[PDB]
Order: sequence, then structure tokens, then C-alpha cells
Amino acid sequence: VQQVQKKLAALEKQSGGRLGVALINTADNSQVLYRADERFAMCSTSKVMTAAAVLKQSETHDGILQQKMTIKKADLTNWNPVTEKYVGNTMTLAELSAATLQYSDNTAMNKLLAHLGGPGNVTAFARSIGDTTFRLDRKEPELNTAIPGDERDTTSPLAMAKSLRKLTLGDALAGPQRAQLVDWLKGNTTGGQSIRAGLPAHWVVGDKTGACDYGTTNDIAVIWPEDRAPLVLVTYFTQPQQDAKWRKDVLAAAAKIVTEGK
Ligand SMILES: *C(=O)[C@H]([C@@H](C)O)[C@H]1CC(SCCNC=N)=C(C(=O)O)N1
Repeated sequence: VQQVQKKLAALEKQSGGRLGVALINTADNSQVLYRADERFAMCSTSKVMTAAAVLKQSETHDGILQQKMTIKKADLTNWNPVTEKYVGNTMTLAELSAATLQYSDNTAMNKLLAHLGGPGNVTAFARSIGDTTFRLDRKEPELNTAIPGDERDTTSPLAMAKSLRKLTLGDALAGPQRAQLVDWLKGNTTGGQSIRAGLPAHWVVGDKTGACDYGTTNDIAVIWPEDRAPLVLVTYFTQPQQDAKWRKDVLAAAAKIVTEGK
């Protein structure tokens, strides 16, 4: 453990940024923490809490995931990998949730936010599940500024690890909703060079990445090591320069360091 600690600290010092790690081993509830209580900009990883809020509604509102929303050229933002393929057409909340989680579509994120009534409702949802750290303040793309010292749109590695666990393995969501979130996370197409890169290839993973200003490179995941109890891992990383380049490789190394031998 203290060896895992020295390695993480060395990884951070060599990277020149600020690293935040929180790993929860559901086998014995043990934890590997590094700046786990410090706040980091979540940017794209905040889409998990947001999608989960929509899923929560579906527990009481029958067929809500089949409800349609119109996509218009005016809704488009700086990143619409999927939504731009539907200009002038409709997308269901499920499709929007999938586009948001698996391709990190910014316009889909804003569609979900509009449906939920704004980011304050996502924050409220987080509080309803016991997360008092999480906070969503803005919409896309402003929530990605990741300004140092700014608390807007941030959370701690540990708090996000606990909520991801509650949402994917716990009781924060009901069975069908819990299963849909896990499926969406496993279908993510943007995490190939992050947490997944530092893990044995056959291990099963569900995750949500994030890449924003100040070279902030994030990733939150649920890991199933073969037939052993799943691990919940959060690797957050931010740098001194506003225009810094992303370090998906730092998250891969943090991942390997804390999960090796698990
Ligand atoms: C989330 O933090 C941002 C924001 C614009 O919504 C998006 C952008 C990306 S693509 C980053 C790196 N890909 C290729 N070079 C992601 C993402 O999931 O990676 N989130």
C-alpha cells in the first residue's frame, strides 16, 4: 500500500500536474486514496450523474426514455458527434443519454439538462443519494473551463467513487435503471487510452471520460477483474497551463498502479 502511495506521488511529480485518485474495492471495502478529498473539475464525467437523474425519473414515469426531443442546428455546440446527425429531427431521451455517455456529445448533454430543468436539478439529485460534494453549476460547454481554485462544476475523487458505486452497484437506482447505466458505461467509445489502457485486456469495464481546459484529463470507472469483486475507480488530473495537452496516459498509469494484483 505504502508502495502504491509512493508510486502515485512519483507519478504526479513527474507529470507536473495535480492527480486525484480514489479506488474502492467492493471485496472488503478497502480504499486507495490520493488527494481523494480535494475538489477537481469533473467536466464530461458529470454526464454520469446527469444521465442517472434521467434514469431515476424513469422509475416513476413509464416510458419516459422513449420521449422525443427535437434537435435543431441552433442547439449544436462545439462537440456534436451524434446530435449533428439528427439536425431537424428527434432523438429519444435514451438515445440522447447514450450519445451523451458513449460519445460525450455536448448537445445531448444540454438536451438532458433542459429536460431536467437545469444543472441545479442534477445537484439536487446527487444530494438525494447522499452525495454532498458534487455540484453542477453550468451547461455545455461552459462547465469545462476547469479554472484552478474555482469550485463550480467540481467534486472529489472519493465522493464521485461512492456515487458511481451507489448508482451502478448499490441502490441509488432501481434494477432496470441500474442495468441500463451499466450497459451505457460499458459501451463507452472514448476511454481506450485511459483507465482501460492500464488494465489487463480481458477485464470488463464501464467508464466515462473527460477532457477539458487546463489539460484536465478525467475518467471514472467500474472494473470487474475476471470473477472477482468489482472495483470502483476515479482518476482525476489537471495541469497548470490553460492550454495544456491532455494526459490520458497518466490515468492509465494511475490505474495500473492501484489495480495491479487485484
Ligand atoms: C468533456 O470533458 C469534454 C467536453 C467538450 O464535453 C468532452 C470532449 C471529449 S474528446 C477528448 C479527447 N478525444 C480525442 N482526442 C471527451 C471525452 O469523453 O474524451 N469529453
